[PDB]
Amino acid sequence: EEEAVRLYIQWLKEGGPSSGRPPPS
Repeated sequence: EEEAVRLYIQWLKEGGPSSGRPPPS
């Protein structure tokens, strides 16, 4: 897929949109 998406999901799971951090893309 993408290392960034992997990070992405990782992002959303660690703190998605307005739920934590700015997105991993």
